[PDB]
Amino acid sequence: PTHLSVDTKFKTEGLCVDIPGIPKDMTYRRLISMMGFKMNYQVNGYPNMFITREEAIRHVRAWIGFDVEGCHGTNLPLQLGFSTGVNLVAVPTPLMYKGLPWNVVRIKIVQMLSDTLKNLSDRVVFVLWAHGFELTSMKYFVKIGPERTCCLCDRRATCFSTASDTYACWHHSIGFDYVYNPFMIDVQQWGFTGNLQSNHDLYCQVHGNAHVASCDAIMTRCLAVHECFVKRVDWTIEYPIIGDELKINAACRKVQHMVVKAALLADKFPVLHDIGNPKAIKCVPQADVEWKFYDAQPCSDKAYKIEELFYSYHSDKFTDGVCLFWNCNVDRYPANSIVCRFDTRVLSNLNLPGCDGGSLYVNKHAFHTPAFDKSAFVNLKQLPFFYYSDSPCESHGIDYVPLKSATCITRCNLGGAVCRHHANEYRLYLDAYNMMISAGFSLWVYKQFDTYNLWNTFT
Ligand SMILES: CS(=O)(=O)N1CCC(O)CC1
Ligand SMILES: [Zn+2]
Ligand SMILES: [Zn+2]
Ligand SMILES: [Zn+2]
Repeated sequence: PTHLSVDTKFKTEGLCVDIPGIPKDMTYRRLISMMGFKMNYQVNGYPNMFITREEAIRHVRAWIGFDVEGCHGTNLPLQLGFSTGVNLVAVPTPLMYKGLPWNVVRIKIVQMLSDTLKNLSDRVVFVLWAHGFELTSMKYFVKIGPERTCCLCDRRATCFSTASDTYACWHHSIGFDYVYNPFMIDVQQWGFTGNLQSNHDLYCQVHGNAHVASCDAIMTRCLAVHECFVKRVDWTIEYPIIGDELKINAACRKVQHMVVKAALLADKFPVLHDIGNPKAIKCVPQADVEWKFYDAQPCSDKAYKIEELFYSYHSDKFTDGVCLFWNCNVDRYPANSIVCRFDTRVLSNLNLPGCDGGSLYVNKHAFHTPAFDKSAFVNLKQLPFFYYSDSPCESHGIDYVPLKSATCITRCNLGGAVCRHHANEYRLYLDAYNMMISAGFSLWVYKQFDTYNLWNTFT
């Protein structure tokens, strides 16, 4: 049990308006054959064009919503819509392009998929709400065969060129005309009542319906993300390293220890309420403070209501000391808080578009995150950058230009001149901090927080 058997039954009711007379009894084997593809009894890594829900979840970075609408089918032009917002018109002779033959349309499809996916995944998974025309249009831009490698590198082949008779990955496919060995999943097979729009709109008010193929492609991928990452959550699935994952996670741990340690020194809170990950560890283990933990898993649907986290009867007095919400998404933070909140609007290879304004954050694990909302932070202010250190001024063991900065809160800077060690540590921390902010994380703190209160910790 690893791939989707070609002998699995495929429900054809969704296909019968575009394909009247379609047999009710149908397998993936017969559907693939009907789509114009011959699998030739091949044992070469590509057993089925269609994949399971579990395989699709493991390859969520490859998801591209795909829909085809009849503009007027060998006689009529087709509108091809992709969840990237692209609409192409193919003639058989929200970016909307005018009607062109398939030989040029297929060049555009390969360029669009390669640019969207080269930094995300080794493949493409066409996410469908299958009605017929999308499946029958695939022979015009898709080639299949044994699993292959790129002509210029070791990555698996995702494109084919008829001009050169060669294969390429998404990074080396310039000028390629066919999508090679794509994968696909029909959401309609999962068991839904009603059309695409009525199922999508139950969970999402951000994607409308301009009545074009890309709107359906977007709604389709959105509904699939809702089903696989919002109402169903699997934090055990591991995802490959495709970017700055390790550095971002290391920066997050450095910034957390820095900010919390300084808040405790500047305001001397007697108690800290750590609300979030049930597996959390004390980020400042040497601090004097009474550390109390409260379990809350990452919310994937809507942000937690502060009334449910704190009320309904713990120190009980969350108003005492300070509250630490490190990636714990709540509707409205209390005034006495230290907050790290992921901004879902951020553009990155780790952050994929999500459901209802939310985003799918994929860094080792997949975490659907509720929409970033500026009103959650009305009792707080933006945490300003600062570096604090009470370690001894000692080099030990990288060329130098003397550091001058009002935000290097150290004994050496208090005494007029930043030592080499604290300058090296300051620039390293500034790099980690910038990495974290640029990755989408935003930092917020109680209004009375003032770094001027840190200088008297040097007496
Ligand atoms: C995606 S998020 O909300 O920023 N968050 C951080 C990573 C994980 O440990 C919990 C969820
Ligand atoms: Zn390559
Ligand atoms: Zn949506
Ligand atoms: Zn120093």
